[PDB]
Amino acid sequence: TLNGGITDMLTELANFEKNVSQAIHKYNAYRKAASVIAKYPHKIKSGAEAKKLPGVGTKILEKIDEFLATGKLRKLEKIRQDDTSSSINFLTRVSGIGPSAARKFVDEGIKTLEDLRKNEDKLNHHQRIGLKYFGDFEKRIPREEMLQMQDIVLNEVKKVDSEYIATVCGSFRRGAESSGDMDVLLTHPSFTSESTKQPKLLHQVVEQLQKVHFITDTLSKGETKFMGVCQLPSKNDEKEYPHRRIDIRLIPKDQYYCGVLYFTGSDIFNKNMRAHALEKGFTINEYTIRPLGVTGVAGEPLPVDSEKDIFDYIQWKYREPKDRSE
DNA sequence: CCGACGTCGCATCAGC
DNA sequence: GCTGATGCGA
DNA sequence: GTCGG
Ligand SMILES: Nc1ccn([C@H]2C[C@H](O)[C@@H](COP(=O)(O)OP(=O)(O)OP(=O)(O)O)O2)c(=O)n1
Ligand SMILES: Nc1ccn([C@H]2C[C@H](O)[C@@H](COP(=O)(O)O)O2)c(=O)n1
Ligand SMILES: [Cl-]
Ligand SMILES: [Cl-]
Ligand SMILES: [Mg+2]
Ligand SMILES: [Mg+2]
Ligand code: NA
Ligand code: NA
Ligand code: NA
Repeated sequence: TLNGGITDMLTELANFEKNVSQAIHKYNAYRKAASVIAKYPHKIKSGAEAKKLPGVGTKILEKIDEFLATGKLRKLEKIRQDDTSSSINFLTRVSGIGPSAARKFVDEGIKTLEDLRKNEDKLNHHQRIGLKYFGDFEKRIPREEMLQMQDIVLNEVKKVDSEYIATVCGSFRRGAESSGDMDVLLTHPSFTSESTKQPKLLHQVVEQLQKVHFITDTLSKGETKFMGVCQLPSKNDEKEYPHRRIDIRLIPKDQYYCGVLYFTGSDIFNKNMRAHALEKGFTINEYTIRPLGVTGVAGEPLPVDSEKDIFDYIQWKYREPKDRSE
């Protein structure tokens, strides 16, 4: 990519601020700047050129000038040398280990993959599965495998109840040639914003996917959100496929458009779009778009009959999913 | 300057 | 048990 | 760390 050196540097700084500094707004700020630079269609020649972009300020402009001149950032070169920062950054790569647990583990002398495997009984369930599949979860999924997985989930969901609709969202719906995981939005006419006429709607689907050995593990599970692990079947004498992360979100059927907007993302796109809604006097979540009175209090949900209706309310031209990869 | 920064589901814990 | 943070995640 | 009133 045109400015990959810069965007990698800013991403590394973002991860430092999240995992080590525990400064979520600096993390979001660095990621917003990396994102706007990533889509900028010129090779950046100076910090001042970058500072014209929204989300790039004085400090990041100075880092860009240092990086352009020397190929590196002294602030990062030092962070890379700090053992405590290095340990925390590694531990947070395990699903279920966040910044707080990573610093506590380091305090307790658990700092390496070997240390984690020796101390399984100090991990909660989520973290224990994250460790089991540590290597697998850092591999990406070719779109060809995403298509095979789509076929399994959609056909198995149909076998439970033909009135279910499952929609693969996330980076897949944005047309990516590879995905970090699989994200599945689920609806059923029994579950609306007005009533739940049938229990176990998510459970029935998860159970079926476990029974055909597609879902292999569970990280967390409630009435509307499943977070877990899945795996494609391999043929005779084939090496097994990597285990993959899968998220399933059951959304009230009448709120599908807000749900699919949320679950298509990207995460940075949603933050930018929701922030723009706020400036326009609206609030968006995965269920509704609601006005804000002078109150600052959300009003009643507005009618939504398409994804584009949501963009229209906030005076944005419609963006196809493939153009939301921020 | 300085308050705001997207929004919410599930797991875990503390305090009653 | 319930409720309200807090952590971690989408 | 950046933005906007
Ligand atoms: N902090 C976050 C994280 C995620 N999401 C949303 C939008 C995402 O696109 C979606 C799925 O989360 P993923 O982490 O799976 O992100 P992607 O599917 O977009 O990318 P990847 O290829 O890494 O899975 O849920 C969000 O709104 N806010
Ligand atoms: N998971 C899904 C996907 C689509 N739908 C509905 C919402 C729309 O009325 C209709 C249009 O589908 P599509 O967006 O795939 O064109 O399908 C649903 O209820 N649940
Ligand atoms: Cl909707
Ligand atoms: Cl709502
Ligand atoms: Mg995904
Ligand atoms: Mg603002
Ligand atoms: Na700027
Ligand atoms: Na983690
Ligand atoms: Na996901």
